This record gives sequence, structure tokens and C-alpha cells, in this order.
Amino acid sequence: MTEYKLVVVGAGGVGKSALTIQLIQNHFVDEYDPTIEDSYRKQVVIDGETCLLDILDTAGCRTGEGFLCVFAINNTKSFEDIHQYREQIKRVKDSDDVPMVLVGNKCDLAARTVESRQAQDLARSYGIPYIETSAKTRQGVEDAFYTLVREIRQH
Ligand SMILES: Nc1nc2c(ncn2[C@@H]2O[C@H](COP(=O)(O)OP(=O)(O)NP(=O)(O)O)[C@@H](O)[C@H]2O)c(=O)[nH]1
Ligand SMILES: [Mg+2]
Repeated sequence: MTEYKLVVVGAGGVGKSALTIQLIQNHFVDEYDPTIEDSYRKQVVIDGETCLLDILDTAGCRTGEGFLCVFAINNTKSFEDIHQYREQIKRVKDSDDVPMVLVGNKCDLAARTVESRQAQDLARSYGIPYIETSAKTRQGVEDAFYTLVREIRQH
């Protein structure tokens, strides 16, 4: 079977761990336990293909096959600093064509300081898809992770 190595990156507190745990455990973590380094695995079916998701949850290397670049829509600075994570990845992989998805998390909150059109423009300049998610309501979570898997497939 095929295994997909996915790496979730982004600033602190944007919800990387809540996202990974919502996908894997179908459970929203209310608390904020800072991550130093964590790894999760789960067999899922994607487009009729049984595959193993291996997800590295990082704190706010070269083995990552795809990357979720996460900011929070109510955290302007986390969006302003996403370019640092993209460029870090681009450095390590030594490729301008790295499977990647731009994720705007916490889309259930009404305190939105990052406009969707702004994130769409950024994603477009990166040549990657933009997906808004909520680890709480599960909106867009499957969309984000599975879209990243499909981006790995096209590569
Ligand atoms: N309402 C809402 N709250 C969220 C969402 N995602 C995360 N949170 C909340 O925001 C906080 C941050 O969660 P967390 O996932 O740990 O962030 P993180 O990016 O992994 N932090 P670190 O880099 O420190 O490991 C938590 O209290 C969590 O409950 C979301 O989609 N909606
Ligand atoms: Mg975390």
C-alpha cells in the first residue's frame, strides 16, 4: 500500500495539533498543550485507495512528502509569518514544486482579521490551493488533508 508523509507547520497556537487530532481522533481538543514534537498514524480510504497517513505535528525534516502550512484567520501575525515556513521547506527540499496546501484554521470564529481574498492571493502566488478549516466543527479538515494527499499524487 501507499503511505503519505504529511507535515503540519505554522505559527504557535494556530491549531496544528487540533487539526491533526480532529482528523485522526474525530475529537476537538479544547486545551492548548504546546507541541514540541509529535507523530500520528492512521489508515484511511482516499478515493477508493486504502493508504496510511503518517502525520508529523511540529512545534510552532527532509522526509516530508507534503506540507500543510497553517495560519489562523483570527491571528494576523500567523498569516504574515507563513512565508517563513514556506521558504524553510523550499530550502530543505531544494525544490520549487513541493506538495503544499495553505490552511486558514479557526474559521468558526467571528474575529476574522485575515480576509479570505488575501489568503487566496498568497496561495495563488505560491501555486498551491487554499482551504479554510475549523478543528472544532470539522469544516474543511478532510478537505485540507485529502487535498494535500492528492497534491502528492499529482507530483
Ligand atoms: N475555535 C477553534 N479553536 C481552535 C481551533 N483550532 C484550535 N483551536 C484552539 O486554539 C488553541 C490552539 O490549539 P493547538 O492546536 O494546540 O495549536 P498549535 O498550533 O498546535 N500550537 P503549538 O505550535 O504550540 O503546538 C487551542 O486552545 C484550541 O482549542 C479551531 O479550529 N477553532
Ligand atoms: Mg501543537
